[PDB]
Amino acid sequence: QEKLKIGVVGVFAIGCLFPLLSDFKRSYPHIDLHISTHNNRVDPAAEGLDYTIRYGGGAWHDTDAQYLCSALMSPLCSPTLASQIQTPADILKFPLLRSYRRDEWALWMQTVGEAPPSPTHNVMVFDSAVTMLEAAQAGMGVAIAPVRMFTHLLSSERIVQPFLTQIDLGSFWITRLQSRPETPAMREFSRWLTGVLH
Amino acid sequence: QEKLKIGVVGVFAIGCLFPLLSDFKRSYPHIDLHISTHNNRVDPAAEGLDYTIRYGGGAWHDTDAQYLCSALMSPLCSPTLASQIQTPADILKFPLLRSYRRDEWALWMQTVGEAPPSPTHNVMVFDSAVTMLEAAQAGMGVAIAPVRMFTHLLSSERIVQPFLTQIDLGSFWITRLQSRPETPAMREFSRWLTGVLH
Repeated sequence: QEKLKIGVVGVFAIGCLFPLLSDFKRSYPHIDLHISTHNNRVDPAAEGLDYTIRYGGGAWHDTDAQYLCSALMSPLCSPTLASQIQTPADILKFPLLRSYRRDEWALWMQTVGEAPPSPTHNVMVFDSAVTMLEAAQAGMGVAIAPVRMFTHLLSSERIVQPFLTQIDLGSFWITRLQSRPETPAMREFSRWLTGVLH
Repeated sequence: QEKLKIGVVGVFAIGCLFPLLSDFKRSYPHIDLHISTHNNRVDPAAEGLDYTIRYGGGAWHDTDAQYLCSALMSPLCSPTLASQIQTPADILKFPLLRSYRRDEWALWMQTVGEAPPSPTHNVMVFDSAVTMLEAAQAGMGVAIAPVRMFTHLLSSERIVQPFLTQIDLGSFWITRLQSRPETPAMREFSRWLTGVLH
């Protein structure tokens, strides 16, 4: 077996990669895949990773970065909250849930023609979109995250997307440190993943 | 308003703290609470936190640590997986899901009188118990995590605890850097939380 160690941002692992892993095993049985998750804030050298699947803009320095897929973001909330939401302004009836990035809600609101939320607005901050959406399901507030990573919650009707407008503040990328040697197994995994996504 | 900034381990935020936050607001309306989540691997100084709610043994150096509650761990899996699990050995029909700690499964199995899982066993590693349990619900494998933090999944029947045996590899603690000044709002929040838990 050829070892491959991969650190995957949690939202991507649950929303995309995990369901597809048996297909990787089908195509490449000879690969010993060591999967670990992170919250997008990761040090691949320290963790001894071969690849890192992450969210961002693709321009990490001294990194070989390959595009996986888009991660368009939109408001997401429980059906109970959604019942009280008709216009974008109605989102402000409730606390906002955001990631460590400070601009998500300002940008989305601006795109839909609203003013920025009051600097006084009740806001909760999440290291992980997976945790954010757990809070959202429980009606803790309105989340903003990559819609396609929560198809499972949308289809099962645990979360609703009240508005069509989406924003791009990053995509999903797979990255190798340029100081890290690219192996046969790495090339094969990269080929499989960018391939199965298309 | 008095500002209070708190970084909370995700599993505790979803499984315990979030449901209780309106009760804090009832008792202490004058507090401006800034909640953020982390994956238990956090630097409170860098993040400028007042308090950190975390999982561990209570003996962080140069930290004032206060015990919140126990976090006994047991195997957790989907009903479909559980249907194929009668004895602890049956867990090994499926991949194991673990945290960054390397000893959880060895310890639990040893406690129930089994041998350690093969060093060859399919294992997936999670920065966050919240993400682990999402994977577990989807039948990706059998998780091990703090049972009382997933009452929501147990009650709704999305996850099952097949065995009664639990282990203690850590509890939940609230910690302040000794170099960080203890404020009025901090004392009041600490008092409320240790209080509402009892």
